Amino acid sequence: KIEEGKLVIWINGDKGYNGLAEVGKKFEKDTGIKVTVEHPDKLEEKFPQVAATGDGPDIIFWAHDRFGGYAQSGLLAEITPDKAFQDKLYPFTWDAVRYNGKLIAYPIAVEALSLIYNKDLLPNPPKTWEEIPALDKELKAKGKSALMFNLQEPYFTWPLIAADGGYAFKYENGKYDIKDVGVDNAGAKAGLTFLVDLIKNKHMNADTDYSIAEAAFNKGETAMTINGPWAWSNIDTSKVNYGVTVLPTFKGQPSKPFVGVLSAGINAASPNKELAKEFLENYLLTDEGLEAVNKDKPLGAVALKSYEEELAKDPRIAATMENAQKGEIMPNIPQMSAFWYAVRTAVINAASGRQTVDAALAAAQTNAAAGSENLYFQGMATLEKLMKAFESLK
Amino acid sequence: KIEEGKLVIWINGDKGYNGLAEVGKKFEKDTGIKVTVEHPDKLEEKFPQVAATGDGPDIIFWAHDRFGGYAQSGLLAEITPDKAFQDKLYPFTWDAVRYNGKLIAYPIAVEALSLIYNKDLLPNPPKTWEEIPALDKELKAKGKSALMFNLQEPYFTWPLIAADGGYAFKYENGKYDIKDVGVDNAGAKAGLTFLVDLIKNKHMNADTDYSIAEAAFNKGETAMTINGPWAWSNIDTSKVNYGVTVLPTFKGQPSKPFVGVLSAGINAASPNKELAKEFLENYLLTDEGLEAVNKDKPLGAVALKSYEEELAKDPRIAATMENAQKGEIMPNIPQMSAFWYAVRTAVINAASGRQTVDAALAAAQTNAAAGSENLYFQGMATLEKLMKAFESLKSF
Amino acid sequence: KIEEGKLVIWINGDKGYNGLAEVGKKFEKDTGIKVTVEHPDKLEEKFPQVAATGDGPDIIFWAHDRFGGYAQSGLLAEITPDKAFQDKLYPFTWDAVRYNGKLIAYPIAVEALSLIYNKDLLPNPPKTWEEIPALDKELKAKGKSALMFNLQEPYFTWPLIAADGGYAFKYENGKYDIKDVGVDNAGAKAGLTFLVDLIKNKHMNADTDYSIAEAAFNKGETAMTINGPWAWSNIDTSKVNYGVTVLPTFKGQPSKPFVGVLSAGINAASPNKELAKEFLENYLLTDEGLEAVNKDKPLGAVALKSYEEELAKDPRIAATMENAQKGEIMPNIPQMSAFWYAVRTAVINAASGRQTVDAALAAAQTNAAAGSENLYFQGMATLEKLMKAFESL
Amino acid sequence: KIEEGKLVIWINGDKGYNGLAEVGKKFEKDTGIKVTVEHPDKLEEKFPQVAATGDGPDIIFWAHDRFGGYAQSGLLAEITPDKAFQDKLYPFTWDAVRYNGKLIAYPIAVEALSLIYNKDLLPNPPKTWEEIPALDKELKAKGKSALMFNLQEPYFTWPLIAADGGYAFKYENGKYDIKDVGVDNAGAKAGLTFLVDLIKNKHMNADTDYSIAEAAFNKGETAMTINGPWAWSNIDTSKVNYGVTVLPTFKGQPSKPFVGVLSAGINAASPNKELAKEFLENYLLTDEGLEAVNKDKPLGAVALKSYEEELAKDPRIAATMENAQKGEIMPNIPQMSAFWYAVRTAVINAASGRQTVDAALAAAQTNAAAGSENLYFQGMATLEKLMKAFESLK
Amino acid sequence: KIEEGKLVIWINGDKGYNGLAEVGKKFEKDTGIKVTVEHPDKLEEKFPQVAATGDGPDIIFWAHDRFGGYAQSGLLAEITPDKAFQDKLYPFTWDAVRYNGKLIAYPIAVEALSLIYNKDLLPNPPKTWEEIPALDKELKAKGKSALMFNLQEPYFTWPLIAADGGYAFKYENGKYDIKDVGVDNAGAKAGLTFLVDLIKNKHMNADTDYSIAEAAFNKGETAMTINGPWAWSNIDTSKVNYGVTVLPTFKGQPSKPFVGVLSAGINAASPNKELAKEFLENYLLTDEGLEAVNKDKPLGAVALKSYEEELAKDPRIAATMENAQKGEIMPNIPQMSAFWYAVRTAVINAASGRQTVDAALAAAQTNAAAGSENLYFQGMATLEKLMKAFESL
Ligand SMILES: [Zn+2]
Repeated sequence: KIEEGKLVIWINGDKGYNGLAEVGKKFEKDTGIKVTVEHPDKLEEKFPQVAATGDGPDIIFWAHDRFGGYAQSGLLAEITPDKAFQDKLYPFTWDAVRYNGKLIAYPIAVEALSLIYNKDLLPNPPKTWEEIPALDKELKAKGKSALMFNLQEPYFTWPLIAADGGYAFKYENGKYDIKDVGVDNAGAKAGLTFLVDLIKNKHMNADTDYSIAEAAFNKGETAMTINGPWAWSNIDTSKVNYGVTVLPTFKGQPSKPFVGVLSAGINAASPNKELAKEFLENYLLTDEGLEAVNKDKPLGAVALKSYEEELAKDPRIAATMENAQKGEIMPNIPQMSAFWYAVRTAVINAASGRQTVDAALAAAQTNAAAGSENLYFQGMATLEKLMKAFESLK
Repeated sequence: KIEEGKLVIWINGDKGYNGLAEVGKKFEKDTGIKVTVEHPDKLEEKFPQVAATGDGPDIIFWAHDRFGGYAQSGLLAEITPDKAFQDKLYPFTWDAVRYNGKLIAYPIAVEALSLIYNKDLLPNPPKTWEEIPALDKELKAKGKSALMFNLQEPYFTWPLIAADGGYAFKYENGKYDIKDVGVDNAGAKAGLTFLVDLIKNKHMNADTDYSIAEAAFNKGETAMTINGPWAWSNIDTSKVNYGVTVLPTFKGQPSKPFVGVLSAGINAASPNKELAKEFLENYLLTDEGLEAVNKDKPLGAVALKSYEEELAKDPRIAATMENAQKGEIMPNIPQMSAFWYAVRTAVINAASGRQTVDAALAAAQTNAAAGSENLYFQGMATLEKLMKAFESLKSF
Repeated sequence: KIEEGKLVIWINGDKGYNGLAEVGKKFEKDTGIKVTVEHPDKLEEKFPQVAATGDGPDIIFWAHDRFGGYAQSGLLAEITPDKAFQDKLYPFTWDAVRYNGKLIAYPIAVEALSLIYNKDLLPNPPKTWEEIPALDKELKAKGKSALMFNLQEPYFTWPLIAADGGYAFKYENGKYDIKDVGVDNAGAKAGLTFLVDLIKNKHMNADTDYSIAEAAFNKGETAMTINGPWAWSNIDTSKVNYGVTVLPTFKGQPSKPFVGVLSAGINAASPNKELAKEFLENYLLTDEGLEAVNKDKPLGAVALKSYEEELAKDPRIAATMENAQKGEIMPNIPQMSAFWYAVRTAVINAASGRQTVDAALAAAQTNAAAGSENLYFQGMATLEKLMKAFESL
Repeated sequence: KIEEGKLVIWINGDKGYNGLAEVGKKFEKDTGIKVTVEHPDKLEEKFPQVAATGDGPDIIFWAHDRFGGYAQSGLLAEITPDKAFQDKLYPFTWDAVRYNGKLIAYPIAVEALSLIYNKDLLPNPPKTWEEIPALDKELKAKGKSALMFNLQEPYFTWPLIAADGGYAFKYENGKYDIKDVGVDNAGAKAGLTFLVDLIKNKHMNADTDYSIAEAAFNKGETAMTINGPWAWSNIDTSKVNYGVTVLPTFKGQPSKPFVGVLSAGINAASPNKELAKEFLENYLLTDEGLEAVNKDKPLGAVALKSYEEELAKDPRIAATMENAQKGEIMPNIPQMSAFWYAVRTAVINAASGRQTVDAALAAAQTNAAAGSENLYFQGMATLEKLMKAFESLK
Repeated sequence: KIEEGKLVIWINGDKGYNGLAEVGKKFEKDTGIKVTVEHPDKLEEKFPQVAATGDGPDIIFWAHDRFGGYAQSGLLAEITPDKAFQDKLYPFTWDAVRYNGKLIAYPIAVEALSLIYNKDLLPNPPKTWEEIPALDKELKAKGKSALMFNLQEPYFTWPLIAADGGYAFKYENGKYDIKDVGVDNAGAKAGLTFLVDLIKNKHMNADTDYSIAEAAFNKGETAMTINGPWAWSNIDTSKVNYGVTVLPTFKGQPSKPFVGVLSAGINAASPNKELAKEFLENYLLTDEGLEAVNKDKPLGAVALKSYEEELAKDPRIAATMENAQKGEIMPNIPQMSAFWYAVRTAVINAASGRQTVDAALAAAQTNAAAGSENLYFQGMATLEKLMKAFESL
């Protein structure tokens, strides 16, 4: 059961939800429709259950990555945006909310990796990876390091790898093709061989995790770390003279990071899909609205072009955008699980020297392409051995 | 092995099998060639085992859907009917007897669903789904129901779902494309939401199965059921005044049931495939032949144009045809196993309301469709039910 | 939770339930306490679910064989009859309502196999199996047969097999030992070898079913069958001149058939256990009570000595008793599945002659003694093989 | 094969392990013999693998419950203390270190459940279970509770159940007999029926787990919890006036809890079984020794009579002892696995009321007790849960 | 395949079957009863198939170890030799042919493991294991080994292990108790720790199989192998000066090898059990009989006292006897399957050093018991692994 004529809205308890509620009152003051905004426990896992049985909210607010899983289950309602409203948003945001060539959510905000540098230590930062080795040995003259970032998690390593040629799955007709993987590409191999070289030349350490990488930059012992908006107010706490800016270009081409787009989805189970649209298109996603939310707790960069330009007076925002603008969107398909697990190993084995670059990426290429093929075989094969125990038994 | 000169046939003990043996003598009385007819028990499951070893009959008679299973194993022999003989039969039947664009069997009968009505209680039948709520409340006012039919088996429910645009697999040129499924499309969603509406309005009950649905119409307690030829002579047993006709049009579009062709294919292990052809082409599949079989136990509709037109003076036959003619041909491919199992569940969850319509059809679309991109979801779907089996042991 | 002060009582819809309800009125009009007697659907399978959860009836009427399964689960109340009330019932019936040396139900009726004979064809019945060959060939000269019974089900064949010394499990000091099986034994081998001889000499057929056995006697084509009280009402209908009497003795030892003891068990979930006892001991199990129930639908012979002596003027009762009195009580322990499964085959294979006597009984000995031992291995073996499959994921 | 002359010890990293190394120095200062005392992680699981292959320590320190598993594998050496040294220890400890009528290990510490009460809220402790209803409704006068303890785990509930007559297995001579189980006895049924009554009457709550029970007493919300020594350092931290005392007596008879004896067993693969004995008998297990270890991290009550009477000047020790002394010693044999599994369920089902008391204890009796007549029923029980697994797939 | 009057015998075509046929004619020429003696393919596995159907031979000749499996299935006939005729055979041979204190077959040939020595290389062989390391070094200086035998099969290793205190299952009054095992005891531990030491000191090698062990002794490259009668005529082939003698004493106690007694029992389906007895008691088991069979193909040692002493003038027979006499009889019970499998592993793990002695024999002890309590324990192992399994996934 979901009542007609009142918008019920779910959104994460750390986001500008009170800022959204203020757009809720302005909505009631114009059309007399009551808006209710809640941050209930594990709302991302709760939504699936209540959305299937016809219950839950009208509008749902979460990372685009989960909305693939919803859209799959048929739990999201398609959106019908006029030509005008798509021009009001950045065009790459729409590529983040397309499931089987259909728009399924309104995009809100953008969250991508950036290169953070200690302005004191490095007044003019490097625009290319290639130059960072040169810069490292200069800073070893003061016993400091040029860069340290989390090497273990491939979320961080991938931006470099992708630059020349690397991709996870290929986007075709507005849908990812799970056969077509870019782990063994010329540029992906080339990228990792460069990153391995940095570790083997001792310009970086294989042990560098998030804990060490942020710690080292924040205590000024390294000149640069890689981390997006979430890590910023830990560097404010250390009061380090810091700038956030574009990631360095490998083989001249920009680093392609992965993006966590905040999106507004409409419940397929809502009767109030028209009000939801009216609200979202013409109240929330305007300079007045996003401001109200942003001012409660900031969104990083935003989907609305007009207001992004105003937020982009802050260069840390304008960098996080330009990096997301140059990067690829996080695939919402669940074959990513297999992709991560393999690439995580390939970095670690190339780091330790358990395998060569080309040898490790080859294992991942096979493990990632055939992750769809792997799970089904483990499934069907265990059911065949289940049937072989019981059918005999009687 | 199989004796040279002598034809041996298997056919089910519900069919006019002695009547068919009489057509076997008509072959012996014209060319001196001997025919044996057997009604062996579980002949459809026996056939695979004896047909692989080289043994069994020359001719087998069974539903085309099972001949997919045989054709795969290579135990049916390809057929060469002249272009003329294809014009002698209805052309849509031939689309039910082809496997990977090659013919394996001669089609005989067509068994499709119809909408049957208690003509006392409603003399002139409803020609849309649209008006069923209106008609239901008319009958409830003195203690009858408009419609009641088996909701559990999707063979019955699917006709409505398919109407506006639903399909199982996309048939192109020669055969079905196993990636392209039509379970989540606009018309399939629309169809089910209408069937859900009937249950949520209390115009019909989610529990209504074959046992209750046939029982209640035969006792006159409801006006209309949906049922094929098999349930005719059980309405004769109750002797309730019944008329059988075309299914009602949803969204102006025809209702589309699945087409159950009784088919005659030929053992690859036969030396006597030419006699088989001679017999089948120019004895069984002739107005004289089918009549002899029909008169032992009736055939419903038939593939042979000339004799269907004679049987179709009976409007109940002519209806069962017109509904098969407007419906979609029953897939012989083994992705139907997945298609049935999932759609069966999606109906039941949409019926109870434990899932929504859209949520259930989405699960079926994923569970039925057999593309590369589905694989991870069918993978995750089996492991999520598997680990729920391991849980049950431990807490006991 | 089962409301206090009031007895709810459950019994099979074919038994004298209205006759019991009248004992219910006599209870209400003497102590002011309401008796509720029901014919609930599948009451034997309903009881386990409701009785474990604390709901259901106070007092329950069923074959003793299921009350083993209940008593094990702890769903029955232990009962305390004075020494006098134990003498009021036949003493062998008490051995049928004992689980792990504890009494768990009151024994009511007795239901045992008897030798039914066509007085027309056989005016005086045979006292030994041994003499049936002599009698048989005389009656083949008349175009008839001396004996036919269901040979498939070992419930029928077993009484003969047991005679000289065969047993399923040994009942010792008021507890069954599942180690001690008597399927391969001097008397069990001897018994079957005699039954095999009858089939090998063509004095019987291996295919003889219940369907054929009843048919043949009731249409007079055979002179004797073995069958308990339930098959009486089909012999009356064909109006055949029939007498029922004690089973023939092999080597001078009694044929030992099996017994279906009707019992009254009390829910451990009852608060009204005192009234239950009061009712059952001093209303139902009295000449007045059982009569009322007996008159609604008859019970064959009965556990209450006093009223059995009145019922026993009917010789069909007095036979069914004397045969139960001389026979073995049905084990309530669930290792019996293994006993049946093996012995069922061993009869059939010895009958057809696919196995010899001693060879078949030996297979059953190993299958029956270690059927108890097998089930746990088949269980643990599938769980260890399941865990090896799930590990792979 | 472990080096001759040098004693090498394992012990859990929570115990007075440096204090034990100090006994290692006093041993080296008396016979010149070198001592290694080590706290390797998961040493209870590590020992099985390394001890079979001939590797690992000479001496191992753990709860006797695991030493059944070791003794089975033949990994412990049989030990010969003179009649005098057996009199130096409490005699009931020896029945905790006896496997197939053979001594395997020297007993050290005792860890038993006790009734700890908030002397502020309840100056005098209750001496009977019977009294708990009376005292419960008294304490609702300030909205307080009489008792809260973990009702899920049968280590806690068993003390009451056993009191009138319940036992797991019967001890006759040196041997526990796995035929004779006491889960369905008059006293075991009576015990649980009383514990059920407390929940039925709402004098206690079915939800009560360790997390809530310890939390609530630490916040002074209730008058008494049940707990062994480990929870003492949590009640000091919250600053609650607590006394430890004897467990309350059901039907007049003692609450009989299970005894968690810390013991030193000696590797059968050690050549230094002579040094091991010399050390343990006449250094560690003397007033001077245990004190040294106790002073690093306290040992609770102890097996050595001599030192226990000095430790027992602390009444909380002397109570914890008295509860072990009046309780039953923790069975080392592996039918306990079955015993726990069933009794865990039977409590929970009798607590919720989904089975009756008698119905649940009967299920556990059948599921646990023996393997001659019971075999068919535990067999039927596993096939019925197996068939419940195949059911789920559909 | 069984006829009345005519005796049909099955025996393996490695044994003196023609020598038995000569006893067949002497039987026909004295009591007029014709013998057929056959060498059927796979007759040990064939017998169960056609002995269950009532057919087969009347009399069958095989190792006593298999007759447990038959007797279980009920396929063997009981034998009644008078008290007098038991004195004619060595009494431990009768202890090989007993199912639940009832005799099933007549024992004919004794077969045990023996210590064979290269007479040239060691004229007087050692009477203790203890001295083998010392004696090995004496031969190592002349580029030879003291001892080599198949270490894979525990049939060979067991003689040493058993000596001090090892047994498989406890024989009490003519019955094996399958719970009571002697694998994890003082003398078994002591035995293996000695044999492990031989491998660890490199006085012997773990890789030694039968193929290598026979090869090495027969080519004279080692001074001693252990092997029974079957391996004699292969040592003749490259005839080294070789002698067979008693096994060495561990801790002063005899080595106890396993004894594979040739035995002759009776089809339960035979009518000719009395002729069978007549033949076996008073024709085959006489000096005249065994000689005739022995002369076709030698049987090594024999059960018949008088003729064994005449065969025993050959010391190689008299050794094979004395070794069987000091050894323990092979159990006919099929729980041996489990016992062997475990001891096979315990050798391998003690050989490699993957387990210690005590660790390995403990695993075997638990693997070897198979009874009421032991099945329950491997059941306990599955429930303990189940509880760990759900938490992990
Ligand atoms: Zn009308």
